[PDB]
Parts: sequence; structure tokens; C-alpha cells
Amino acid sequence: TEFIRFSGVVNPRTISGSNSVPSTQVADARIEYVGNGYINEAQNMGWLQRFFLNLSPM
Amino acid sequence: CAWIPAKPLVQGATTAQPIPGPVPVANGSIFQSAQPI
Amino acid sequence: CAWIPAKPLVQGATTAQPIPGPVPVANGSIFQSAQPINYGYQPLFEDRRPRNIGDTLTIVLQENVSASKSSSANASRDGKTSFGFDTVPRYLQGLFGNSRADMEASGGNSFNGKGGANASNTFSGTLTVTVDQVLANGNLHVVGEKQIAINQGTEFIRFSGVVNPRTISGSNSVPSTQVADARIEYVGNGYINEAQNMGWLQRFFLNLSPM
Amino acid sequence: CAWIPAKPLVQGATTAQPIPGPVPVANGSIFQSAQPI
Amino acid sequence: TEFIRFSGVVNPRTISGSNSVPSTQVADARIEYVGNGYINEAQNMGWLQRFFLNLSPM
Amino acid sequence: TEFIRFSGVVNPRTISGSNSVPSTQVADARIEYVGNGYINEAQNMGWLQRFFLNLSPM
Repeated sequence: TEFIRFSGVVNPRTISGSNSVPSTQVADARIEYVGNGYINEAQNMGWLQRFFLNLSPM
Repeated sequence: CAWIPAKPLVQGATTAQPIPGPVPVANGSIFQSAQPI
Repeated sequence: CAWIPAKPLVQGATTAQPIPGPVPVANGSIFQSAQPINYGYQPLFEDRRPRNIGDTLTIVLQENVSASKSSSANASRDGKTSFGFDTVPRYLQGLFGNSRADMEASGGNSFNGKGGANASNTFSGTLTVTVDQVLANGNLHVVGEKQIAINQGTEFIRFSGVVNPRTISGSNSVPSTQVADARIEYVGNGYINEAQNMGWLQRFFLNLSPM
Repeated sequence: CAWIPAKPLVQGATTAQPIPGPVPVANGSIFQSAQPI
Repeated sequence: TEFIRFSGVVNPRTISGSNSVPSTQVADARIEYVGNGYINEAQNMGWLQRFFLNLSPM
Repeated sequence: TEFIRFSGVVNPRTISGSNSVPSTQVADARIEYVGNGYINEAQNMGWLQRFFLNLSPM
């Protein structure tokens, strides 16, 4: 399952005639595109590898 | 790692319910305006 | 396996018998109408739109989302230094003889990090849904499900969302990108679907292995 | 794994039954309007 | 997660007819483009390597 | 983080119609372009190498 979430503030005069506004005209734009399932877990680092990436000398 | 609870970027409800319109006034006009701002 | 009793996708009778017509009235008219079922006022020139609960609407599922990001950083430092007195004059011997000041050093430092991510999804199809609620502003909540069974499995396409009436076209169609709270699902069952599930041990390792 | 019960993305009924129309008023007009919103 | 932050001071007469102004017309422009997650941690030097880069003789 | 700092004295009649003046028309022009982070520390000589560059016989 994939989730696309959007939030922001829109000026009414930036909305086009077809009730559309580009995402670059939204003030506090919060855009999120995430997923779950084993596909999403396959894109997470292992805990040991994350620990090393954060605490290894090099 | 992927099972750790997280707070999403867009918090709160992602939808809003329309509020039912104000009761029209009994003046003989079809044009009824909501409380102006 | 193939002898196990199963319930078909389309249950019940697959045919209907016509009901014999009502007895004509003895009034002197050939025109006899069956018991009418009034469907209310219907506009003549307005485009056919869903208006009430139970009305149908065609959703053209056309989704194309693609996001990507990448970054990198690097830093480097190389330093070499040397000094040598091959031949030292006599008056300098006490300060530079016996290779007292000859020296040579080198050093290096390197770093290169990078990272990135990307996601995409596409969806193409057509599904007819039904209006199950009319909101206070006239927007219609729509839900729909299509079940197809071909040979050795069953697939389900489910859709839900909220549709603005003015976005519906003249042919009673609206693209899926104009639906506010669009929930789109495309799943299946049968051994084809179980062949696309990770084994429990492999899932356990993917979630708990150190690397 | 595939036999574990799950809640679908689209929960609830996926169809709606039409509600039978209001009884027409005995005023001498063919035009009958449902309760306006 | 990536964050793009902007701050500054804008002259009203530099704003175009489409409510846009280039970033080179903003007086005290503060522009930031950062991120988090293991992608961002993979672009940080190890503590030992940073210590050497700052304190090594060469 | 990178910093670009500018200071100087501008003649009003050298400013163009688009509220712009080239940097070569500013009297006491002080221009600075610096940065920090490990990228900037990687461009600093080691203390021993600087000591040798300043005090070595050759």
C-alpha cells in the first residue's frame, strides 16, 4: 500500500479555470509519498548497519 | 526498523466534511448570502 | 483439489422468467400502461449526472506518480612536504650536517558519501461505481467494486472517494485524479497471489537481520 | 502468510440501493421535486 | 525527508505581475536545503575522520 | 553553509533603471565568499604543513 499525502495553503487567485493549481504555488507545502509491505521493509537499513553508519569511526 | 511507530509528515485528518448551509431568511429574495467575511 | 466444492463468483440463478402482463382495462383505449414507477423530475438538456444514492458513475483510473531525490558530498585533502641538504658547506655543517634537518612527510584524507531514493506508481483502467452519499455541498461519495475470476483465481478492483459533480464529463465519466479521497485497491487470491508472498522466515529475516 | 485475515483498503459496502422516490403531491402539476437541499 | 527553507526581505516593486520574484532580488536571503534519514547520515564524516581532518599534521 | 558578504559605497547616479549597479562601480568594495563544514576544513593546510611552509629553509 502506497500513500500520497499533501497539505498546504492556497491563494484563491492562483487557482486556474479548471480548478487546478501547481504545487509550487502552495505556501506551506507538505508532500509525502510512502509505502508499506515487504517492498518498503526491503528499503530499510538493518539495525546493525544503521548503528555502524552512525557510530563507526569512518 | 520498519515496524517502529512514526508520525507522518501530514498529521491530522486528510479530509473535511462540508458544513450544512445557513437557514435562508424569509425575506422575499432568492439570493441568500452566507455570513460575509 | 479440483473436486473441493466451491461457491461461484456469480451466485444464484443466471436467468429470469418474464412476468405475464397485467390484464387490460375495459376502457375503450388500446394504450394500456403497466403500473408506473415514477422516477421524479428529470432534466431534458442537462448532462446525465449522478444525483441521488444508488446512481452510477464511470471512473477512469489514470494514475501516474513519480518522485525522486538524490544527493552526495565529498571532501579531499593531500599534503606533501620535503627538505633535503644533499651537500652541506662546512660553515653550515653544525646546523645541517648528519641530516639533522632533512625531513619528508605526507598525508591524505578522503571522504565520499552519497544517497538517493525514488518511488513511482501507475494505474490504468475503468470502473463503474455507485453513489452512496450526497454531502452538504452536493459532492457525491462513491464506492465501487469489480470482481473478475479467470481460470485459477479471483481479482478485486475496489474504488472509493468523493466526486465534485461539475468535474463529471458529458458521458458520465470522471478521471480518477479529480476524486478527493481516492482509495484504489487491486488485489487477488489463489495460488498466484500466494506465490507473491514472502515466506515467514524470509520476512522475519528481512525485518530482524543485522544487514 | 496469505491466509492471515486482513482489512481491505476500501471497507464497508461497495454498492448502494436506490431509495424509492417520494409520494407525489396531489396538486395538479406533473413537476414534482424532491426535498430540496 | 527533505526541507527547503527560505527567508528574506522583498521590495514590493520587484514582484512581477504573476506574483513572483527571483531569489536574487531578496535582500537578506537565507536559503537552506537539508535532509534526514540514513541517506543524510551517509553523507556525514565519521567522528574519527573529522577529528583527523581537523587535527592531523598534514 | 556558504556566506557571501558585500559592503561598499554606491553613487546614486550609477544605479541603473532596474535598481542594479555592477560591483566595479562601488568605491570601497569588500567582497567575501566563505564556507564552513568539513568541505571547508578539507581546504585548510595542516598545522605542521603550515609551520613548515613558513619556517622551512626551502
